[PDB]
Amino acid sequence: MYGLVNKAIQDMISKHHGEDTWEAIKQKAGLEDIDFFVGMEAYSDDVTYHLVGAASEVLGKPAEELLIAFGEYWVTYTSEEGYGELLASAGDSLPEFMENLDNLHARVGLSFPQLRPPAFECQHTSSKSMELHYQSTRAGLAPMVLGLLHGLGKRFQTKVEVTQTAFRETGEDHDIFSIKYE
Amino acid sequence: MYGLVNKAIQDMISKHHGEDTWEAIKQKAGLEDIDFFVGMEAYSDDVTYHLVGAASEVLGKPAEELLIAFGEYWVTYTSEEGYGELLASAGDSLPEFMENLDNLHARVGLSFPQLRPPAFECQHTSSKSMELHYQSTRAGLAPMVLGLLHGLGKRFQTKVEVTQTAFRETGEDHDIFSIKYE
Ligand code: HEM
Ligand code: HEM
Repeated sequence: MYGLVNKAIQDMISKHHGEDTWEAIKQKAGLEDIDFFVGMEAYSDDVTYHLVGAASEVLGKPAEELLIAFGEYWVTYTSEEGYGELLASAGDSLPEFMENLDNLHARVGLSFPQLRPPAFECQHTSSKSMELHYQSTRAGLAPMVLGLLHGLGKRFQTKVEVTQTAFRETGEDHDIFSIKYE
Repeated sequence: MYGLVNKAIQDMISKHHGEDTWEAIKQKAGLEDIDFFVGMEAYSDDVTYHLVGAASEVLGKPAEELLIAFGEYWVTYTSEEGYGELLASAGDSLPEFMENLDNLHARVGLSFPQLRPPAFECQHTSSKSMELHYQSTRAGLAPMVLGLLHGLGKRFQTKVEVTQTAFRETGEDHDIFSIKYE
């Protein structure tokens, strides 16, 4: 993925557990060569998955748990490293936000013009709840979507209850979630 | 499950959408031959599954969204229908309360001779985080655990974020939840 993402992980790790750690992880994930990530340059997803795996081992935490925290972080990190106005333009409620998210990523993608955004379709089951459809060219990131989702809860002082009901990894067509919100 | 599980479902639906809706929902579950649920009486689990499945059709929500709801509602309903004090006795805080859960359901089991209760194990990540291990003889109730915890959050004036990191029905040994709390 574009190196913003890996910068993102490096800085979450760095803020939380120090630099020492980041570097072991960066070494473990087999990436010591690279001296910094280039925010607007593209990488092989490999780079991102190995980072996550290293992080797990060094930190002794489930990969899934790091994805979840990473999803939460990103929401704050984007609003702060040059995308806060774009974020805000995507709306000021969670449901509105989730409808604008493909357009959000579309705006982004005309700058990062090699972007492989995900797709998100909402089916509202009420004014407090929906089925969310997560469609992706990649595997493994559902847990990120949950962190992401709780992060947007914070941003909007909204309380979000989230549960996966369908699973790409098992060969189903895409990930689906049921979401209850304040 | 024991009848009060079912009275509680009935109660919720009825309070939230009236008795015609509820009647309808009963009929659809193929339980017209039942004028009332007997709280302290053991029913086949089918009754409960059927009722949820039937209530998904009639309200146009997924089961899983209802289970989240039911999970929330259970917490209030029990404090009002004869288990207020057993609840208090379980603790003044969420972590504490979950730690006590196997102990609470044991106490319930005195009274409920053939109870088949869940088993909850807590690993404490931090003063404000836990891994919840949820183990069960039954399938499909993880969404409820999620609702349950939100109700507990409400009870103890505590904001909570629950993320399920592992899933009994893709073949994993048991549901594991990552949790973060005030
Ligand atoms: C300022 C806000 C955002 C920016 C700049 C942004 C940008 C990006 C970028 C650059 C990627 C990597 C795609 C690639 O390299 O091909 C990505 C992936 C992703 N973004 Fe965002 N994004 C933002 C907000 C969000 C939000 C709020 C969500 C909420 C769910 C989200 C969900 C995702 C997901 C799930 C992926 C994974 C890629 C995949 O599934 O294929 N993004 N985003
Ligand atoms: C006064 C409080 C509570 C009472 C009296 C109670 C009682 C029961 C009863 C009677 C059942 C049905 C079991 C059976 O029929 O064999 C049950 C199931 C369950 N209870 Fe509780 N419970 C209480 C609080 C909680 C809380 C706070 C949770 C939080 C997560 C919880 C989680 C569960 C779960 C997950 C089941 C599902 C059954 C299964 O997985 O096999 N309970 N409980």
